[PDB]
Amino acid sequence: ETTALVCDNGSGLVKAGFAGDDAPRAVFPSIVGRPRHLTLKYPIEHGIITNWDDMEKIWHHTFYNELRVAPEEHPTLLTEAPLNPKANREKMTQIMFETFNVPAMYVAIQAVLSLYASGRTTGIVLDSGDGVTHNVPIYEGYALPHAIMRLDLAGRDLTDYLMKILTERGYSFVTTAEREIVRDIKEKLCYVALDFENEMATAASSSSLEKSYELPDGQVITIGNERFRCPETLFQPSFIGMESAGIHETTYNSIMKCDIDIRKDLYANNVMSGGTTMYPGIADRMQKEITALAPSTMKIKIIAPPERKYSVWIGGSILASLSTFQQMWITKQEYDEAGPSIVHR
Amino acid sequence: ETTALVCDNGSGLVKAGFAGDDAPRAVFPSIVGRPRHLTLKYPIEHGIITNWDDMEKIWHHTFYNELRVAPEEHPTLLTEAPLNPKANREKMTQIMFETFNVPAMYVAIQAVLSLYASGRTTGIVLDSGDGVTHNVPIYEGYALPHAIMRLDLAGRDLTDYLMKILTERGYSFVTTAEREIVRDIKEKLCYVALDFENEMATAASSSSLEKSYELPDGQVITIGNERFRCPETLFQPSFIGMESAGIHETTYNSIMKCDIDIRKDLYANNVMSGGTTMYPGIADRMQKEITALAPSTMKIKIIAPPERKYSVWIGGSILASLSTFQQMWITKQEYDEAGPSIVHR
Ligand SMILES: Nc1ncnc2c1ncn2[C@@H]1O[C@H](COP(=O)(O)OP(=O)(O)NP(=O)(O)O)[C@@H](O)[C@H]1O
Ligand SMILES: Nc1ncnc2c1ncn2[C@@H]1O[C@H](COP(=O)(O)OP(=O)(O)NP(=O)(O)O)[C@@H](O)[C@H]1O
Ligand SMILES: C/C1=C/C(=O)O[C@@H]2C[C@@H](CC[C@H](C)/C=C\C=C\CC1)O[C@@](O)([C@@H]1CSC(=O)N1)C2
Ligand SMILES: C/C1=C/C(=O)O[C@@H]2C[C@@H](CC[C@H](C)/C=C\C=C\CC1)O[C@@](O)([C@@H]1CSC(=O)N1)C2
Ligand SMILES: [Ca+2]
Ligand SMILES: [Ca+2]
Ligand SMILES: [Ca+2]
Ligand SMILES: [Ca+2]
Repeated sequence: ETTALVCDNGSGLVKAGFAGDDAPRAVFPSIVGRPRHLTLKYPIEHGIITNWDDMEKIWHHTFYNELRVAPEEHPTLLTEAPLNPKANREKMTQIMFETFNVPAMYVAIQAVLSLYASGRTTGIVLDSGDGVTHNVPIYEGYALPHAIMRLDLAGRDLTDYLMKILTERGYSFVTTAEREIVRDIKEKLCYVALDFENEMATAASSSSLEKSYELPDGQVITIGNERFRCPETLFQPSFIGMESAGIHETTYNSIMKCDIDIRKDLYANNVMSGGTTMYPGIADRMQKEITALAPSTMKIKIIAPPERKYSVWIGGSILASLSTFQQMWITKQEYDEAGPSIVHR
Repeated sequence: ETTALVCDNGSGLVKAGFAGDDAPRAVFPSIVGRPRHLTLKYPIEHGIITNWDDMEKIWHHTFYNELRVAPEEHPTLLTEAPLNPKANREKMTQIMFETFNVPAMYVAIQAVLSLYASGRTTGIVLDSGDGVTHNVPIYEGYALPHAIMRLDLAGRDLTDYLMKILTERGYSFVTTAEREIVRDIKEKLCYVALDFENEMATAASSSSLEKSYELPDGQVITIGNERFRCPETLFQPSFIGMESAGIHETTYNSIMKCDIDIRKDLYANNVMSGGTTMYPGIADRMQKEITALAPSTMKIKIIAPPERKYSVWIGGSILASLSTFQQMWITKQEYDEAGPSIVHR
């Protein structure tokens, strides 16, 4: 009766802890600091692990520094982005079994876990983090891969934009340290307008939408239409020069690519996952926009769990603990025996 | 548990004492007197040791005459000017280990120690003494060498100028003894004008800025705009026929040569070191001038420690005593073993 580990590796944050817990004990940056003779590196670009040696370092820091546990004494549940290439998943397995000597392991799809966290086996998930946005449709637990929509625009991109659009008010946020200041602003004051034009007009004509922000040094600053113009990019990505359709449109597209029988259920089950879905008013805006694109008689529902910055991790805590999941693990025996081509079944 | 020595060799003064002390016990002229059959020699020109046999004499006078200690019984911390040539540093090491038989030693950068004395690991230092003026930017303890600005104009040059500009009032300061009298005037009455033209006008139209000076022989003399015209040379070196940009401009230039990420911090951390930064009102003038050249939204701060004539020495007292510095010493064993090429790492 040993304890299972759940480690959710995202582009910005690593979320880690023990299965069965309500929340992860460790939440820290997915970064590997390097010198010029910091110079940070984000090992995971757009939800995909791009540098493996750096990634080994984060896992090493997860077990020994953060969780303070022995890797070979706990079965480990890792998480991956939707449509992660085969070879990527095999490499994770190779590293855990050989370099960390884990007794058992399994790699789960992030969007699916989020759904599970909402108590659902079927629905369409909007998972938008720091590095990538996905629309993942799911039926009876299985993610339909031909219907998944990806969008390389998330929190970091929204932070970069807000830095830009604060410069036109006269402020000067350009450094990496100053960027973390803007990220805080984004997380504290930004919201999604129910109707952009109206909202731009309310900002143009009055000061009712202005808020004060106390900087580290003690000075206070004012921000206006930026509050909703920043997260608006989600609905209109051409603000930052991207022709990609908005999140609401890709949600519609994700649903239309699916079998007709399941769409009614998908529409009825729009779960939101990830930190970039935490903007106040994002739930009302998605309802509105989804209604416009859909047929008139469709019942639309957008589920937005309050703890949705950690829905994935939670999904894995719940899964790792389930009785029906224990059979699906990969023992070190199975791996050494069967090999990398066993993590597909 | 033997006591460590700290010896700061400057162009004008030698500052020496035991690590852990608040202030150095010995402060004396960096001069070697010679005859015509005095004729003084300053062994250190512009912060660089130029005559080694004379320099041996000052170190001999430091240990035996001034500090009254045995060189081979104390690890010795020497100081050097920014961008001191490799070969210069190797020669210091050779002399301490072979001629003074020191058990351990280390050579530190003056501007960096000053910073440490202010309780900072990062910032931009204005170190202006009797022979040289440097702008030294520093990040996480390391002095960025490509961003250091040098300026061969300090206290002695300001003293030579004041002797010149007192002649146009009718006084006759020309001899070496009389020069030390002018240096005293410079140190007692000179200040830096917040605005030169205004100040020249206040001197032209009234006598509110005049001060009396009691000479050695008992007679009193009056000095006016010279009080601020002398130190003004720092901000406008073309007063003494030098095309070099002023201290405020080189401070700006030193910052712009650095990586963009660190400039905000550099501006926020302008520490002043050396006797030529002791002019009353030099802190207000640097704030003013630095603001004009910088962007409008930049927070500028000029730190001016009251004990800043001995900031370097103090920096070394603090460093020599640190726990993390003990590993960085150079034992006589290491030197005799490894050789001169070990003092670079
Ligand atoms: N209240 C908030 N409002 C808006 N954005 C937020 C809020 N809280 C967190 N974020 C953003 O959420 C992002 C991190 O969330 P997370 O879902 O953990 O991303 P990730 O998993 O690290 N990377 P990815 O693989 O793209 O999910 C950052 O861009 C945060 O700034
Ligand atoms: N109150 C003062 N006002 C102006 N100048 C001063 C004052 N006190 C000392 N000085 C000058 O400070 C200089 C000596 O300071 P110091 O920083 O010890 O120079 P140094 O280290 O001997 N030579 P360097 O290697 O150039 O620093 C002399 O030119 C003094 O006249
Ligand atoms: C509370 C918090 C949340 C977070 O998500 O940080 C992550 C990680 C962070 C790493 C680089 C910074 C300097 C190091 C320190 C961080 C502490 C964690 C900060 O880079 C992000 O900020 C990026 C860049 S700017 C943005 O919008 N996303 C996301
Ligand atoms: C209190 C004091 C401070 C000092 O800094 O002296 C140093 C050393 C001094 C050496 C020559 C004189 C005669 C010898 C005696 C000195 C006693 C120390 C005098 O030559 C300076 O004066 C030069 C020349 S004139 C000037 O402006 N810098 C700087
Ligand atoms: Ca994620
Ligand atoms: Ca568009
Ligand atoms: Ca000096
Ligand atoms: Ca000039």
